[PDB]
Amino acid sequence: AGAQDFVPHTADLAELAAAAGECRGCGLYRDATQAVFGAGGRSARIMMIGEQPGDKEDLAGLPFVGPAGRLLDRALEAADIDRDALYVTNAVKHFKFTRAAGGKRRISKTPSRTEVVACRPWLIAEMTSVEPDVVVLLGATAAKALLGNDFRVTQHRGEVLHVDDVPGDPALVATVHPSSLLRGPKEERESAFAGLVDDLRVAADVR
Ligand code: SF4
Repeated sequence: AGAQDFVPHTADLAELAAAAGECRGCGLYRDATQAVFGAGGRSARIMMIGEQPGDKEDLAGLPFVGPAGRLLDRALEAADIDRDALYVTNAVKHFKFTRAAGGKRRISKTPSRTEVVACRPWLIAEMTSVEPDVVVLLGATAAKALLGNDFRVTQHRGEVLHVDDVPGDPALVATVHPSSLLRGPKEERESAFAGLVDDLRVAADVR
């Protein structure tokens, strides 16, 4: 049952976000600072979904505000997509984390499939509210949330996907999460960035 009873009977994003602040649909609300709902408006043609709010997002109250979000901004701009026209969110809405002694940040921990499924009523509410033409799935957790737990992002780069149990039948494009592009050898980071731009352009060219 997960988050389902916490989701109000409205498509209004402000009302949904306020209700998500009270969600206890899995255990992640306990240690997180606050729920981080998606950001953007219901006229958005492109929805983008990451894994979870990270350390910076958990305190900003907004998605994609840390280093991964700044890299995503650079890729969006290169793809000539206006971020203000997107609806951006995450598969789960509370930050799951630990700390290491001497660390500079809280370290994100992978949501279990159980947590993803518990939080999915919020994602369905967002998709029903926004009616996107295309959904960009950033990373394995988000892609699996809609495409199935066995789905491999690495095996379907550049492909427009469609699955029948997604409400509205939007196009789906699964790509690497921007956090994966922050570190590594220079030429591999550069090739990976170009690939993210490519996938964003595929999504933007839908219809
Ligand atoms: S992660 Fe999702 S289901 Fe879990 S408590 Fe937070 S909003 Fe609710």
